[PDB]
Amino acid sequence: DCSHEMAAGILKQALAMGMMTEYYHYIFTTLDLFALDVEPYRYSGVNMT
Amino acid sequence: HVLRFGGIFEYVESGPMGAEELAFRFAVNTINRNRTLLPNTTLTYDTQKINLYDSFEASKKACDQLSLGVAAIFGPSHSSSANAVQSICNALGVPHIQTRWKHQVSDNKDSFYVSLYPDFSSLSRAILDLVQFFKWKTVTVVYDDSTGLIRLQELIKAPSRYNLRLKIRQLPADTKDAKPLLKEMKRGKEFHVIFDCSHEMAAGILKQALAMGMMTEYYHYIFTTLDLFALDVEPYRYSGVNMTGFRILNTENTQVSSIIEKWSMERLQAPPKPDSGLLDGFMTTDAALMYDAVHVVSVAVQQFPQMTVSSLQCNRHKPWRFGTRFMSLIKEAHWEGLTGRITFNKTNGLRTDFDLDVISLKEEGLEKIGTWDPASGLNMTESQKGKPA
Amino acid sequence: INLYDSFEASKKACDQLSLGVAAIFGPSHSSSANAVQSICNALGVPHIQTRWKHQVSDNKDSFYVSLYPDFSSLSRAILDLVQFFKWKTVTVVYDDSTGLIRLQELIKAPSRYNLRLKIRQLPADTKDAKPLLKEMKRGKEFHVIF
Ligand SMILES: *[C@@H]1O[C@H](CO)[C@@H](O[C@@H]2O[C@H](CO)[C@@H](OC3O[C@H](CO[C@H]4O[C@H](CO)[C@@H](O)[C@H](O)[C@@H]4O)[C@@H](O)[C@H](O[C@H]4O[C@H](CO)[C@@H](O)[C@H](O)[C@@H]4O)[C@@H]3O)[C@H](O)[C@H]2NC(C)=O)[C@H](O)[C@H]1NC(C)=O
Ligand SMILES: *[C@@H]1O[C@H](CO)[C@@H](O)[C@H](O)[C@H]1NC(C)=O
Ligand SMILES: *[C@@H]1O[C@H](CO)[C@@H](O)[C@H](O)[C@H]1NC(C)=O
Ligand SMILES: *[C@@H]1O[C@H](CO)[C@@H](O)[C@H](O)[C@H]1NC(C)=O
Repeated sequence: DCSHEMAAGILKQALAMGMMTEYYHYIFTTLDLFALDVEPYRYSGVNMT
Repeated sequence: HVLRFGGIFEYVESGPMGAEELAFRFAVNTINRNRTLLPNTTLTYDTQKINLYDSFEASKKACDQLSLGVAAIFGPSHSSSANAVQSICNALGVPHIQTRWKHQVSDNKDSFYVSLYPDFSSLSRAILDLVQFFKWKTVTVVYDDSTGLIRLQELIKAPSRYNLRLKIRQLPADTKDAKPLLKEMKRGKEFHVIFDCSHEMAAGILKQALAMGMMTEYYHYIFTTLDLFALDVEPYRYSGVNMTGFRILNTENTQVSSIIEKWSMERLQAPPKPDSGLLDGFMTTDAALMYDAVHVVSVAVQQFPQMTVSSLQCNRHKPWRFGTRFMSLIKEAHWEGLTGRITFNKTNGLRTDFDLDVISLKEEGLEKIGTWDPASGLNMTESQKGKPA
Repeated sequence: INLYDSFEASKKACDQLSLGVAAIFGPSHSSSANAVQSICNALGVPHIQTRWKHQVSDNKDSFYVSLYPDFSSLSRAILDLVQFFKWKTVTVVYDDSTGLIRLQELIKAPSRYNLRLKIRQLPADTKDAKPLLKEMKRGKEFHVIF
């Protein structure tokens, strides 16, 4: 539950921390998830909703 | 006195001078100063630039340099041009130095060449020792070029003498097409992968693996290249990936770091690349091998006081008058340079005895954990801390 | 020419091209074949090869043809034979290291199908097949690809 800018920063940190794989899930309460750049995450198999 | 060295380098056809050319010129300059070796003879150098991956142009430039007359020829990187230059040098008796590995053919009877690259039988035995230390069972070897299958002969033959199972996969011709290969690798649940490619291909593979989610704490990578410490591990430090590799550049010494810092100015003259993921200001091991090659040639020709360079013609097979005593002096040389101690093996000019630093990726960064030797085997100091006595 | 001399083969090729020929039928070696192929590609003369040689992928010569069957298709034929015979644990004995180039597809086939490879190399002496056959006998292996 944060803004989309904080969501982008958190997703970059989670990619760096190795928590972005098929074994995880992420639900974002923000309404600007379509504004995110999901290009460096879509092949990792994460489940972003 | 004067002394001329022949140098053939595949050039960029662009702005900056390529790798090992700056190393050769810098090393020739730094041997002339600090007058401890060769106190009465200076070194001149001749440099020819040839096309990429052509052998006839290399043959013509080698014939031109022998028409000028040189004491030795520092050959190119590609294997075919190295074979042509080695055939010319072994015919005319001029000693030949190789700084890159090439495919050694068994029935070739040449004896006027040496190579300072570490031989991949010893490197494959070191990799096998590391695999046996890590208690693996199923290893996936991913190779880039087909000649790497020659470079991993002992690793391929090692399932005959152990219980190790081996799956071998080839990278595609396209660099960025590693996504279906990594998808097939994670679909088959392979987590112990040995990558055999260059450092730039290793960086591209690591970027693809981070994009494919392959880089967790569950995986493990072993890189056969010796330039693992020149990679950028900043986006992979906190992910817990067990990366392991070998380093030959003895950076613990003050002298090696000082020479690296001197070379870093001319390295910083060359521009870096932003998306390559390589740290600038680092010596490529090819450049350090060229540096150590001209220093071991220098300490070999220290012993010779009768260095008379004679012009030779390629239209006749008249051998050079001094080359046997030279080739004995290079093959009986004991010099320590940037790559540790250089000791040429007998019966072949290739190099078998060296010292390697087994490095691995900790959370702080790339850290040396082990030491490997052909006779001593594997030290692995963090496994040696338990000393019940 | 002599045994595996690239410079001598290059000198004979220059002599024959000074005499002038329509095409050059190359030797059965590898490195001298590469040197003759580079000479023929530089001077624009066709070069016909008979024995297989290892081809570098980055080479861009266009003045040579090869008449030995390419070992990619041969390796695919051996995989078709093995898949027809329905084997599980096979043992490849190779003599020269370049034969490992010749069996790329068969080596890569355990990544695709269910197979096991035991890969062994003949020693440097041609009469020393007895310890390798002893290791074959102790391994209890009964599908050997030579
Ligand atoms: C100069 O170059 C030549 C040519 O390469 C060198 O000869 C080779 O030297 C290697 C290292 O000394 C030898 O390597 C090993 O093989 C040992 C056992 O092989 C034995 O059995 C076979 C039959 O299966 C015989 O043919 C052999 O002669 C030998 O009796 C093995 O114990 C060695 O072990 C190291 O690695 C294993 C893991 O792989 C570890 O468990 C060990 O602790 C060691 O760390 C090597 O594997 C090789 O046999 C020699 N011959 C050939 C033809 O390659 C020569 O030594 C060089 N000169 C130098 C370095 O001074
Ligand atoms: C995540 O999404 C994928 C869609 O490809 C789906 O198959 C899977 O069941 C989802 N859940 C988990 C826990 O992976
Ligand atoms: C990876 O390295 C860490 C270092 O603390 C080690 O504890 C861990 O066991 C290693 N993982 C594997 C799979 O080797
Ligand atoms: C391993 O290295 C330590 C120091 O790093 C040394 O004291 C020890 O003798 C070495 N052992 C072997 C077998 O080389």
